[PDB]
Amino acid sequence: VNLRMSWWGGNGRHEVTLKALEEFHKEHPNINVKAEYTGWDGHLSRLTTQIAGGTEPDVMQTNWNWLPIFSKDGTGFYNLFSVKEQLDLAQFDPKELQQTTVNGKLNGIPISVTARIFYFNDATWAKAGLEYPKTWDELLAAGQVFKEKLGDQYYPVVLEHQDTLALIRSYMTQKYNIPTIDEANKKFAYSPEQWVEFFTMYKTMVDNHVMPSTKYYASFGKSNMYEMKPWNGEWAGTYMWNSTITKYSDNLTKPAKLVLGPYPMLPGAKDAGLFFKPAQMLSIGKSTKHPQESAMLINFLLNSKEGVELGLERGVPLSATAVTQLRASGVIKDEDPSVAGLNMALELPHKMTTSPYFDDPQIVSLFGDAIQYIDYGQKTVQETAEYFNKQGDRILKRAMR
Repeated sequence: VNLRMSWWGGNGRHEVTLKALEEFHKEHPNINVKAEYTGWDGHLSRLTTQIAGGTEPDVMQTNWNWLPIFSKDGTGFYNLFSVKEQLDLAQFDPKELQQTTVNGKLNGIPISVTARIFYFNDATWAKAGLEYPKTWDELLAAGQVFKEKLGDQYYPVVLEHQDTLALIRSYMTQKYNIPTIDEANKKFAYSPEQWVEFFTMYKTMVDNHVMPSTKYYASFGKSNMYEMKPWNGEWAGTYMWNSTITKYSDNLTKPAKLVLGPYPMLPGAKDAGLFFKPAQMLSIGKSTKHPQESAMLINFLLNSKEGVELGLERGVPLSATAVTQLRASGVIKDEDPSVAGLNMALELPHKMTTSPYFDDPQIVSLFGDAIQYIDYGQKTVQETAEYFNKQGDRILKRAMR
C-alpha cells in the first residue's frame, strides 16, 4: 500500500511530520508514505490542480476554507464517516466535527482550533477601579467609566472590524440561540429586524465609548494593532484568538499585561455564542484507492501516543487524548494564557457552531465596509443593516454553491 501525504509548513513542521511518518511506517511496514511537502507559497495552486484532476494525495493537510474552495456540496474530499472504524472520532468533540461536515459528509478533522475570548490590560482596569465585565451591560457601562474617570483617550477594549463581527454575533446567539447562516437555504438567517439590532448594538458600543469607532481607529493607523501607541494601555483590551495573544501581551508596557477575562453572558443564556476556528485539518482525497489506510494514517497522527509525541507544531491538538498526553509530558502548560484562553472557551456552555462561510473574507470585508458607512455618516444604521443583509446574501449565494 503506497500512500501520498501532502502538507505545507516550514522546516520545523516538515521535520516532525517526516519523523511521525517513519514512526507510522515502523508500526505499519506494509504502508509506505510518499511525503509531498512544500512551503505555503504555490501550495494551494498545486493542490487545486491535483484535487480538480483527481490526482490529489490520499492524506492532505487542508484549511477550513478548503471546504468552500473544494467541497461546497460535501463531495470534494472523502467522507470520513465511511472509515470511522480506523478513525477514533470520539476524540474530537462532535461540535468540532460538525464544523468540518458539509451536507452530512465529514470532510476534515481539525488538528487544533482557536477561539475568540476577552483579554484585558490589568494595569488600566485597576486604574479604572473596575472588575472585568461579567455581562454585556457591564461592558457597555465600562465605556463611560473609562471615558469619564480616566479620560477620553481611554477605551475598555479595542476591536478591529473582524473582532466586532464575531463579538456582536456572539451576543446574537446568546439572545436568540440561532445559527447566523442558514446552511440549508444558503443565506444569512437573521430577520430584517435582527440585523438592525446587530448594527444598532454596534452604534451603541461606539456612542458609549466601549471601543474606538473605525474613524477614530483609522486616525493613528498604518499598523498591526498591538504596535499602535494606544495599545500605552489606553486601549485596555481585546476580543481575540487565544492562539495569537502572546504577541499582544508582550508589546504592553510592563509590568502591565493581558489577563484572561470572563466571557460576558446575558442572564440565563445557555449558549455563549463562540467562534472556534480549525487552524488546520487532515482530509482524505476524494481520490484514494486506499481510504482505510489513509484513515489509519490520520488516526496515527492525531491520536496515537507515537504520533502525538507532532507536538505543538500545528498548535494545541483538538484530540482529547493528544491534549491529555501533551499535558502529562509537560509540553502543554495550563497556565500560559494562550492555552488557558482556549480551555475556558471549550468549557463555556456552547451549542451553535460556525459555518466556514462566516469566515469568508468577502464577508469580513463587507462588515468592515458596513461599520465605516455608519462611522462616517454615509448610511444610517437601517440602511446599513439592509445593505449588509443584501450584499452578504449575494456573497453566500455565490460562495455556498
